[PDB]
Amino acid sequence: LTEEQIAEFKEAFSLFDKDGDGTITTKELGTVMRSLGQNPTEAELQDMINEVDADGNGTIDFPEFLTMMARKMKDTDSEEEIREAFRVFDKDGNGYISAAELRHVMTNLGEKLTDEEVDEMIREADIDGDGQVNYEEFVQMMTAK
Ligand SMILES: [Ca+2]
Ligand SMILES: [Ca+2]
Ligand SMILES: [Ca+2]
Ligand SMILES: [Ca+2]
Repeated sequence: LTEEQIAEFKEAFSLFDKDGDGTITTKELGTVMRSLGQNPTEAELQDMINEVDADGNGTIDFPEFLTMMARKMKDTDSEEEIREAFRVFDKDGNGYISAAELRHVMTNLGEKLTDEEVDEMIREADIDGDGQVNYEEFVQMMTAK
């Protein structure tokens, strides 16, 4: 939204628009992606351009780049908030919330649950059935429908 945000987003855009013509080609995108230690396929590059290319003209302009960037920033903010909450649940940092971690967290907060109840909570959220709650499960359990 801000003139300041748009200047910052114009700054990011320029790194992609290697020749300064106001558009990003699949090539340019590739150059940038390689310079970041990535080797995307030609098909991956086209997909990424296709996903941003609102007008379908084959390249991405700054207006299209602003739309994409403003969404990516809302997504990232959201991922960083859910993630900081997952790190709090996951005491020993192994990437999984256990029944004992969940119980301890509710209890330090105040709300005491039994092992029975905590096990039910883990089972509800444990999509892949590994007895624990990974990040993807934790995000889904905040959503479900
Ligand atoms: Ca260009
Ligand atoms: Ca376009
Ligand atoms: Ca853990
Ligand atoms: Ca699981």
